[PDB]
Amino acid sequence: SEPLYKLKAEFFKTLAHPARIRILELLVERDRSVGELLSSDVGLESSNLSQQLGVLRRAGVVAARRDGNAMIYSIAAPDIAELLAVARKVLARVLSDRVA
Amino acid sequence: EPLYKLKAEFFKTLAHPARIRILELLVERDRSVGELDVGLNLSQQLGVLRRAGVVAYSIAAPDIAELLAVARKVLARVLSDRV
Repeated sequence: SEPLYKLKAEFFKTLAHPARIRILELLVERDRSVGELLSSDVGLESSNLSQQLGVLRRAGVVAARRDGNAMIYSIAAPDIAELLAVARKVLARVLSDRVA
Repeated sequence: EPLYKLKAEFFKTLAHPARIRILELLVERDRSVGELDVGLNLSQQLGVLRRAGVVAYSIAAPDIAELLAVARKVLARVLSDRV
């Protein structure tokens, strides 16, 4: 279609990964460092973890900061936490009506 | 985990320029099969949104309206900062 609509589709495609969703859920809960994310239920190696975090960083969904020999990651702006909140709200309704 | 496998399929369904325009046309007003900028194969893409639970043809629930609203708000901030 249009190039603008290609960016809208590529935006949702960036979130269509199980590992990337769990990273966002942990960052919405509280600020996580690379070691805390590496020791989480995401189950990715340090190299795979940096690759997925790099995709979310260039997409403007996560932000990184150095606090002393470490990189603390967090969600960029509160609108990301609002996006995931409404996303799971819609997913909870479609799954409830699909089972019932 | 099958739970997060379903969360990815929710965003993967909406990751299509044709399906996004269908949702944007249905969130403004009820559209018919004849009225449906998409430029479409149309019965195949429209059937996926019906099975996903977002298309009734009209909008399923008002939660989809605020979903596209916060999605455009987030994306507008990203483009205003990534460019």
